[PDB]
Amino acid sequence: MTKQEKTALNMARFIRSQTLTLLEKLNELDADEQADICESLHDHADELYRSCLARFG
Amino acid sequence: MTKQEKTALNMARFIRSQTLTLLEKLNELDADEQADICESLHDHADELYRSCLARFG
Repeated sequence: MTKQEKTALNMARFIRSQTLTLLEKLNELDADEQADICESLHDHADELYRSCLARFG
Repeated sequence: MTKQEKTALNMARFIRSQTLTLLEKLNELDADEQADICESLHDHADELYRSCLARFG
């Protein structure tokens, strides 16, 4: 229903944000293997936010 | 250890936590197509944390 569907969409949104913010942090630290994995993680996080926005938006 | 390295690790752990909570909540909402992407996302969140734990913790 609306409140738990909305909060599922809001969790997918802040996870997409957090993968950008952690990629920036990994990049300042010079941690290049981890920064690649986090860039890719941000690709998956995007696809899930789009999927959740399509269903619950 | 740098403080910043620990900020990176805690956030990689958070994303690990939340893609999993969101995965279970998407299964509770019977949202199959979204639960499929979130399981793959959580897997990579888990992978990023293992990598960052080895390097920063």
